Amino acid sequence: VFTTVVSPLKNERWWGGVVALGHQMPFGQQLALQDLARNNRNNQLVPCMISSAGRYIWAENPFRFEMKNGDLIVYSDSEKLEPVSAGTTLKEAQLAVAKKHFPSSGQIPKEEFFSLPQYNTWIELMYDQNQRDIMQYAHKVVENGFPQGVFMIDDNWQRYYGNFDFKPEKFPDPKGMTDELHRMGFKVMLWIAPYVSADSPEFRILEKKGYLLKKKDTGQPAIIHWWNGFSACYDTTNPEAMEYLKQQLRANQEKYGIDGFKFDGADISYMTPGEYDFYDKDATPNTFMEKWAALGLSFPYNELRACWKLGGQALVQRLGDKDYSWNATRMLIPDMLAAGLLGYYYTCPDMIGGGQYSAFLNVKEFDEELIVRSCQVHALMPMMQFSVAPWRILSKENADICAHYAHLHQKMSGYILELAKRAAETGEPIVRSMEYEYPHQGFTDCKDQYMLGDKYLVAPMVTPGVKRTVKLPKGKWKDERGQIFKGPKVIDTDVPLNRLPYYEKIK
Amino acid sequence: NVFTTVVSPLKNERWWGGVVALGHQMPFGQQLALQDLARNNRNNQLVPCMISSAGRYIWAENPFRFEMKNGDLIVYSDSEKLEPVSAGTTLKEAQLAVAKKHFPSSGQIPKEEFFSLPQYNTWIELMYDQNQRDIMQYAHKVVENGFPQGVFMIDDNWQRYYGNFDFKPEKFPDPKGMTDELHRMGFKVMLWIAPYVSADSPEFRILEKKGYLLKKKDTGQPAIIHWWNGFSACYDTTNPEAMEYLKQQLRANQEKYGIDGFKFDGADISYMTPGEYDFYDKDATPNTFMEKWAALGLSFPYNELRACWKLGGQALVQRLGDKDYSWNATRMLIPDMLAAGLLGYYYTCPDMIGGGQYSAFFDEELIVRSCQVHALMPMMQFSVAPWRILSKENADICAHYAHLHQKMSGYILELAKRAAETGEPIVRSMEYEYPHQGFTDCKDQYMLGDKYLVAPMVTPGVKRTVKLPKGKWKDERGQIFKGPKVIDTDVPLNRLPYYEKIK
Repeated sequence: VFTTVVSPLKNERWWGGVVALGHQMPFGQQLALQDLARNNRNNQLVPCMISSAGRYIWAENPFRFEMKNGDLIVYSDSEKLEPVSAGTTLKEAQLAVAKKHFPSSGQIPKEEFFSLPQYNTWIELMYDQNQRDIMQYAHKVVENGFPQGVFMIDDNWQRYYGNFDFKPEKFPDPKGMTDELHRMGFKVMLWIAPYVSADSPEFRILEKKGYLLKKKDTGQPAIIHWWNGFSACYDTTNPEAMEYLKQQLRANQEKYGIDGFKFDGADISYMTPGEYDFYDKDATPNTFMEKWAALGLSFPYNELRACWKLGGQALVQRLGDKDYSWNATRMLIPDMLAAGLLGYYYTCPDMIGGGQYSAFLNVKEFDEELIVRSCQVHALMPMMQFSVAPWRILSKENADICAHYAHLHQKMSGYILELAKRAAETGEPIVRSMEYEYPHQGFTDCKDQYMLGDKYLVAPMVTPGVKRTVKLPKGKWKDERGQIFKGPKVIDTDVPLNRLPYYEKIK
Repeated sequence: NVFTTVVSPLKNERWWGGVVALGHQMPFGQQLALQDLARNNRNNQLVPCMISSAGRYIWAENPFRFEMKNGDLIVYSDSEKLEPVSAGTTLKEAQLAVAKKHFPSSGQIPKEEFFSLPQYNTWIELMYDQNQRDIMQYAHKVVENGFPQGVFMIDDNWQRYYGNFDFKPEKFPDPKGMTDELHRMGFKVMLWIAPYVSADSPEFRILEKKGYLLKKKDTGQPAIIHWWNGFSACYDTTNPEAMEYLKQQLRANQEKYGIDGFKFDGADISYMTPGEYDFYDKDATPNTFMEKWAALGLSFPYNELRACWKLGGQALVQRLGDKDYSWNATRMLIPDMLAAGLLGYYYTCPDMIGGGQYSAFFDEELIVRSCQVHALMPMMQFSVAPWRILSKENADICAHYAHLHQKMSGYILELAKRAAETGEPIVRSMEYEYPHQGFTDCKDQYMLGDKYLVAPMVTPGVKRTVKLPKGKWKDERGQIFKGPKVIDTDVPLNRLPYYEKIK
């Protein structure tokens, strides 16, 4: 175990490792041990640590890290690891490691991702994915003046896991439903995973072809316990398995008219390293998680959530579904900022109000502020995902508020699209921490405001009430109202429910 | 302890019992490899019962191991020390003692249409692709080609997936109407089911919540069984509420779709590893589980099963494992069918015709001779389509024999009530009806009741040995004989040899 105690420099704080831990970033002085080989925490992983003092670590292989007594300690069995002086800022260190170790492809996903909101049927239809309600939802989007965008039909549309046809008892005419949504100006995407019903026609076919993931000491297909139950699994190291699976999906796209797929669930968190006979003998569970994600390169409409490396790449990267609570709402920015720093620039900031359906089931009188404040966050991010039906849970007033912010995102999208090409080519995030853009200027822990590009500072409401701190750095700052300021100084502002604070830099 | 019991044979004494799949290797030679009732059912039924031709028997409440070494029957039980019992001096006498004592008959039977009618299984024809269209094509071709109507047993893959008991609607546009249609044509319909549940299915989660799945011990988590179709979670059959629920699962199917009963297939203890599981019943073994999947059939008068432990005397249709397409396998039907009888599974379906393994599908004689065997058994199952694989001539031959079974059914129905009340098999070994008279390994002829001796063709050609015992014997042609003597006969393809006892 090639240990490397990294004592910090002056003021030096550390980011990196698990994208789910963006909210706990930069790291405090005591941090529990993190094993990249075992837990992705229902999110993304990269073997990268970056500091505000212009240093970084990169590993070819997963490792363990922790903070003890201010020190960053790092344990790898495969290699002994050293930091790198690349400048003197967080920004400088991020661009060195990126350009060197996860250079951007020079390409992006579809531009519709950034322009349009995403509407996930998870919170509303849950498992009862059926044509009827999909069209009810799709119309109510329009009727309530929300923009059309990517309609992401979630789990339980397919007959069973491994099958890529619709349940016909739920979809009397899915080809026509797709046309209908296309005429209404939407895009459509389907939820998929490497899991396969273990007793299915498809299972045996794949098992014959050795396309399933195989258990070591048994040569048998590996049966994975995951959030839905136990399934056989596609070996994502097997290229012919992925070749076949690719054509599986294309056939769906012709047959039904689907634009792309949501790739969810290559969690290494379910896998136990070493137990598997991967097709690739130099492959880890991490490799497999990377290979499920790589599959999305072959589809310009794609979104995923589990990933290892694949920094700089044209991959929509969703933040893991979280909870209907303020604490969780506050984690959107910090978690998202990290995603960018660690390669995954194009980022959907999770679902609106919570990606957990059970919170919205059995509900009568909601906390309507949280929904709206949560909306505001998304407005000035690369993408914006809803799931719950504002029109159903909110007041008509509050719905329209959200519908403003959807149109405000859509207004902003020209600039977001611009930034994404700068991300894909330079390797600058779209959404940047304050310490990123303004290093050593006391914005190191600043976890409740961020830069959209290097132009707009955004300090949305992340708590109940109608007041807010804002640290402005040096420069001339015009809020959305139009009122000019200049920093460095720390203003208080009046934030009504239908106010998102953001400040254009005007020289 | 391993409570071992070396059981020396008496004079000339031969032994039956244990595994119904081993009926063909019965009675047992001097060397039989070790047989563990706790582990392998051999794709068929199991009973803790051994019977001898010298009027002796063994019974165990629990599984055991047995084997033949050097003439001796050796017996290994962890739970109990085991000993034989003098019940008369014949095989017949010993069978009726153990039956009346340890698996007495219920006094009831399954539906009478089982015995009257042939069964038509769609596995060989449709296989995995079970669909309304081809079911109706097959059903008509039965009729068109002059074969009789009977129980239409739609086999695996009609259901949306494992655990679900609705049809695939992409295959069944109107399954309720298809049921009526088949009822109007004078058929009955039965559906294939198993305790296996897709491990990732809605139903899996529902059951998982209710603790209705079979639970692994060390994890209290669903037990995931690797079986012939793949890996599935499983219904805990020892959980009575689970089975309560499952019963209503099926009844709902019967109203909704119009189904008369179900084929219960796959409680194999062969898949389970004893001890690893938290059964609901804490006293339960894998064997218990296997018994409880089968007990489920009591609740539906249209039922057929294949995996089972105990449940002797009971109104349960019992099938033989899906055999091979060869003569080798054809020869085992009779002695396997006889072994069912002895062991309490009186009402018995004889495997499939031609082979219950679809991959094999012509040698048209084998099919027709295989048909002839079934003709004079309690039931008769086809699967492969004679009209497709045979000459029209040979099809008609089979169609006669189906009509001959149907003719004979009055007597078979009579015998089933004698079985359900006395505990005498419908189909009886020669040694059963005529003990000590050198019919001990008679494996190519049997008694239908105590009336008709049946010596069907068991090999290619057109000649056949027949041991007649004492008594007056009229063949089907009408020509009278008397034994004990050993006749030859001319058996053309369209001849089933059988001899009525006329005094």
